[PDB]
Amino acid sequence: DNMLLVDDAINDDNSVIAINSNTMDKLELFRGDTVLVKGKKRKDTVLIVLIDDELEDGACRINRVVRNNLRIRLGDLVTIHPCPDIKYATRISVLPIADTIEGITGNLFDVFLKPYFVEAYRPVRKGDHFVVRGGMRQVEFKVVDVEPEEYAVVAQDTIIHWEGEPINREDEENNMNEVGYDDIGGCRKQMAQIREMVELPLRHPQLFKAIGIKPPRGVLMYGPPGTGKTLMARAVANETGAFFFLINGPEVMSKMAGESESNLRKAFEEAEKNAPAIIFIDEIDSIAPKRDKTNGEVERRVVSQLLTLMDGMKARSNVVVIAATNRPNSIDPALRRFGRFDREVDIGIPDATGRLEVLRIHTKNMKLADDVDLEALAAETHGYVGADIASLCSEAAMQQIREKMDLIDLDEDEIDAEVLDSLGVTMDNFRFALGNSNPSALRETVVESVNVTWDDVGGLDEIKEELKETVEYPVLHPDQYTKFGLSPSKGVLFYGPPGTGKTLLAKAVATEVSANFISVKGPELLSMWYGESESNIRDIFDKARAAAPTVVFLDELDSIASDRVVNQLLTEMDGMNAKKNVFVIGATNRPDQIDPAILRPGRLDQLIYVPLPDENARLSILNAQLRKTPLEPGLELTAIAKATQGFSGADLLYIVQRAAKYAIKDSIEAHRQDPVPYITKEHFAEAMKTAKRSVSDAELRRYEAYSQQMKA
Amino acid sequence: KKRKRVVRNNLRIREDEENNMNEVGYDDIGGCRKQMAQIREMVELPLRHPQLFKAIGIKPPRGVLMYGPPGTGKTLMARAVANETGAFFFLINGPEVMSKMAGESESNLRKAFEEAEKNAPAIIFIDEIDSIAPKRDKTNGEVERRVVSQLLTLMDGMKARSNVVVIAATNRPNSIDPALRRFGRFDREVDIGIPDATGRLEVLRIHTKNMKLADDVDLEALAAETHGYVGADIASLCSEAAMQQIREKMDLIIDAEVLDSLGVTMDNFRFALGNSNPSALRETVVESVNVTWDDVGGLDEIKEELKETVEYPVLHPDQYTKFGLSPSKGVLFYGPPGTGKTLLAKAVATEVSANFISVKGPELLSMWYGESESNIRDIFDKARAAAPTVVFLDELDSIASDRVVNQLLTEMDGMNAKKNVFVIGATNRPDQIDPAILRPGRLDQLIYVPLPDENARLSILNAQLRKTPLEPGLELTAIAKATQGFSGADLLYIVQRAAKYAIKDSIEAHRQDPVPYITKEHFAEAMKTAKRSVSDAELRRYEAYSQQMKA
Ligand SMILES: Nc1ncnc2c1ncn2[C@@H]1O[C@H](COP(=O)(O)OP(=O)(O)OP(=O)(O)O)[C@@H](O)[C@H]1O
Ligand SMILES: Nc1ncnc2c1ncn2[C@@H]1O[C@H](COP(=O)(O)OP(=O)(O)OP(=O)(O)O)[C@@H](O)[C@H]1O
Ligand SMILES: Nc1ncnc2c1ncn2[C@@H]1O[C@H](COP(=O)(O)OP(=O)(O)O)[C@@H](O)[C@H]1O
Ligand SMILES: Nc1ncnc2c1ncn2[C@@H]1O[C@H](COP(=O)(O)OP(=O)(O)O)[C@@H](O)[C@H]1O
Repeated sequence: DNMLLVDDAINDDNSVIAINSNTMDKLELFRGDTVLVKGKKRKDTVLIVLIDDELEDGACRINRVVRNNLRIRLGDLVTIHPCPDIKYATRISVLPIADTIEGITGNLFDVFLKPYFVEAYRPVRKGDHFVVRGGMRQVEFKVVDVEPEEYAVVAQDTIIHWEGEPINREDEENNMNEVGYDDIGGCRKQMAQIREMVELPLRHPQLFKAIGIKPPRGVLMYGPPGTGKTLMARAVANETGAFFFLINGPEVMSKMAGESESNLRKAFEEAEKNAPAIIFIDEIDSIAPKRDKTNGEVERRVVSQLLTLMDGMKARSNVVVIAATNRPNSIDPALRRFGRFDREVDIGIPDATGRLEVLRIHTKNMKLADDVDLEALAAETHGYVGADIASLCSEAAMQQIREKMDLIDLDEDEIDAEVLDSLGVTMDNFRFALGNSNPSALRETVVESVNVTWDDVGGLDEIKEELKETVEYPVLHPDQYTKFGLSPSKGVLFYGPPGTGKTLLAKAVATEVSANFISVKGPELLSMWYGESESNIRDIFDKARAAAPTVVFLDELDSIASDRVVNQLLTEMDGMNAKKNVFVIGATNRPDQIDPAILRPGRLDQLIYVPLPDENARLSILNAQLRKTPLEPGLELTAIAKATQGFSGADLLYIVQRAAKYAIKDSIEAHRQDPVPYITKEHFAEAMKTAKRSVSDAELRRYEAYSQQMKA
Repeated sequence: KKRKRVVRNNLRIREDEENNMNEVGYDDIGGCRKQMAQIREMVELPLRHPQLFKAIGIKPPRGVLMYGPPGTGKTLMARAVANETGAFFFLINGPEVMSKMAGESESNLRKAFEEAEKNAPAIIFIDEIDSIAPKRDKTNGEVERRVVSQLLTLMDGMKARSNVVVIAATNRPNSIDPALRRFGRFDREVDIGIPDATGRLEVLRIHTKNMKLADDVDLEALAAETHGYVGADIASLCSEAAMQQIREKMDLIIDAEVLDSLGVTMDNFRFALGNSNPSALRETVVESVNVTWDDVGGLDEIKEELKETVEYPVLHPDQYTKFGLSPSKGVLFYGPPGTGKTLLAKAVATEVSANFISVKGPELLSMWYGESESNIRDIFDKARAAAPTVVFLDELDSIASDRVVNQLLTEMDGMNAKKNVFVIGATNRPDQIDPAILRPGRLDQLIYVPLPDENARLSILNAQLRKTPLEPGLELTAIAKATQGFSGADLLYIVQRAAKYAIKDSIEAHRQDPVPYITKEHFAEAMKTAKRSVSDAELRRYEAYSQQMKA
């Protein structure tokens, strides 16, 4: 409980902290000594304590400037420690800030030397910002350097130096060197995993010695481009507070031979010198790509040198290596063996909550208009990684500038601040920017989370129970299976008429067990077969393993029934270990062309027939579609359900869509000539008159015959 | 020992001590008794007592070549033998020597060779020897043609009469320039495969000698459940289990009291296995099997025929030599699917205690299309190196061009008759099999595999259910009688369906051990929910084919 609550202070003094005597009693502090207050992200300061009985016990009084310097807000908890090693300063060097001296010239250092340090003995520390009043201005300077270390106190005999040039303020902010856990959202699981795999070796190495194990060193995080890998690495490095050193694949690969090895050796040696340290790499694929395609000697020697350096790392050393790559399988396989990068992590596209958090983080400095509905943007935007969200915000701001430019004239070199005061980003700007966006992650197989429950599934209760017994029990009750000795099956294959609710079933299954759904359509398999596609099935299954538990989906599996892809799929699936929580769900409308090998035990052996929806199922599905669209009061869907015998979910959805389109057209005409913003009976009448069936009766008979044949 | 409580520690019987990972004697290796013995024989004797070779008057062999799946401890094995013999050890990396400049690699090589020679009680251990001297037909570049030539010159120019032994390691045997296999070079071949259950148990004991294991440990169970795991995988599993234990204990967090409570339990090992993934099965490997003869049921005449075919020629080769008959090696099992052909092959291999090798249809197709890590040549070379062995070719009807068939025929013809290499072929479509493979001196013997009989079905049911609980008083004879016309696969499916029903009932009861076993009603429900997977047409076709063959 030594931590104390941060409180707003009316006083503007930069070297006085007022606390109650009971606050000293808690730590048994003695009057007349400075105290060290440490906040977050390795931010600390030393303040002269005063007794103010007015303040209630546990309440402090620190000006806003000190809190801003510490990077903390009101109401935070800061650790307070005594100052047994209080020391005075012998030589301090400080420089001014040019933007803070605007409007007044001259040398105010001499003006501030005496009045501000007249036997004050104000404790000082590296990087502190202190504000002094000169003439008609209040100028803030920074503590460039102080001796003796580490913080010391500003004694009168201390020699003060001011020989140098002013340094910008926002330059430090944009350095990117200061980013904590707060600057990331939507990666709670991956962030926690990285923290566990990094902090423990560095913060508490004694655990591994106590338990008798060599702590892991090789951590490899991979994900879609522009997903925040570098930002997450920087954030964790700063939060740890250990020494940092970064290597860029493009940078190292851009220098002639020899120089690359020299740089790598120097980096490793320097990191070893200043342990604990973290070594980070970027685009490790570029320096160590797949050997099967790059036969050049330069990359061979570079990768060999990297391997030798990794192997030669001493047994006991607080150094952790982190690598980044878009393709998990692109890097040379030699790096993935034990004693090297083995702790693999996959980062997927953020879900709705992740998108909301990212948008909140980015939209923290722009002049957001009064009417903003970030929740709606999060709901609409799917498949957007953080980088695309930042681009969307930038484009919306650009559109706002387009709208507001008419007031000003661009020829003049100055813009009136009155216009600047009016700048604001409205919802329409975000809508337009979203309309002019271009997501790219979704075009490739990427792991994403789904949140579909059994409610969305319109019926098929028996299939629901069968699927539950098949999947959920081994995922949440493996003890029973181990006790009985029965291994869990993994190969499930749905077959039936198209548009009967298969993908939604797979999503629901993935949601129930809280697993990362993976989608792989038949065209993707065909492209992989022809080689045009980048990722291969091996990559898909490696990502599935790294993201376990997972549910992989194979749509139109008959579209590849080609034999090489089938053979590779069989090999990868059989190689999978059953104990791992990995499941494959195949779908096909023609369960006859599939090669017999796929149906062997230990593979896609479970066969599930998907029948057409029943009247109750049709009614439930229609209700599910009609959740946001207002309906004519008294509208009855039972007649529609009864008149739609043999229909499929897709056909019912299209019926709803055409009815909505007719209602919209009627509204347009009425408005041109919104009193009627909903649908009425006539639209449904037209829709049902324009009804049909996507499946012929012959196909239904064939499906029934095949299902009965499989039963017998 | 090693040319060396406090006294014992000093004689080996602050980081500079532990980091110096040396003196790793025979104690720190398990599951490689045969290979360890071979390497010891080929290393210690030339070095320790070269006088013996002079006395017998013959030059000791020097060129050794080990190969095995990656991460099997080849480098560790070389280091251990070098430390045991007390001599100096040298290590070279193939990519490293290839990494350096064009002329720099040749320098490195010659300087290392001369430095070793001047001070040469020692072993020169090359690594990734394939990289420096890959298959000549594939790469013939300038540096590729230069470094290999320099290495060949150095090897052939070995001064002899010295105490230098050269050892090379490659994941695949037929992945180096063949010129290195001739006499006066790497000739003594050694194969290392995935260890058996005993080897994995030994590895686990070796690694788990410092970790604070919990009170209850069943390393025998871990060895039984872990199959196809290399030593590196075992070490990774142990590390993962320790990490899981640390994570579990991290929720309460340093005080020494908590550190004193650290303990690795069975749950941690189970979780680590759940998060493990061995990388050895996908490649063809050599192992051992222990399929007991009495394990299977029925087919007694087939058992006796196979015994006469395999055991007697190898058990009493003197009789065959005196008569002159050579051992039979071409056998082809044919019959309906799911009749346990692989089980019979494994049992036969266990009879002679040979190293069983398996090749599946997907591997055949991968080799056919050209995209595959290894070709039939590698499989046969490993079979020869690890002799005696029993190679199993599954789904010979899946190679329906003819390049793979021609290669297989050539390899089968090439091997010498005396060498103890046997081939067992399996196929459910005997018609498609190429007639050429049926010629004398090849896969000539045909063995029909009939479906199991009532007694065989009962034996199969009993064997499969030994490791599963059952209701006391249950009679499976009625089940066996009421399952005529089925196969082993159908019986296993019914058993697993009954187990699934028991699991469901137990889970529902716990939600609401009431039934830790399976009752008769469960079997009744399973059988009523399952039926034969083989039609009568297939049986009639098999009978007709058998009669035609008899004719
Ligand atoms: N939570 C977040 N997740 C992802 N990107 C984020 C997040 N918050 C901000 N960003 C923005 O994303 C970019 C940071 O990710 P970055 O572009 O470095 O990822 P990357 O593609 O993994 O990088 P690299 O260039 O190292 O391969 C910056 O634009 C940052 O503003
Ligand atoms: N008897 C053993 N067999 C296999 N591995 C073992 C054995 N004893 C220990 N190990 C562990 O397995 C690994 C074997 O050594 P190492 O990691 O060098 O693999 P390797 O197969 O020799 O490597 P490479 O072939 O790539 O040079 C090490 O982790 C070693 O600790
Ligand atoms: N139980 C259900 N049966 C059929 N369709 C359903 C069911 N529940 C919902 N639907 C609807 O079916 C439509 C088609 O879903 P989709 O996954 O494309 O089907 P498919 O996988 O058969 O092509 C979706 O709009 C979905 O809302
Ligand atoms: N005597 C036996 N005859 C037939 N099958 C058996 C026998 N003993 C065990 N089995 C079962 O046969 C199964 C092997 O099936 P499968 O691999 O299809 O046979 P094969 O590959 O030899 O055609 C094993 O799971 C095993 O439980």
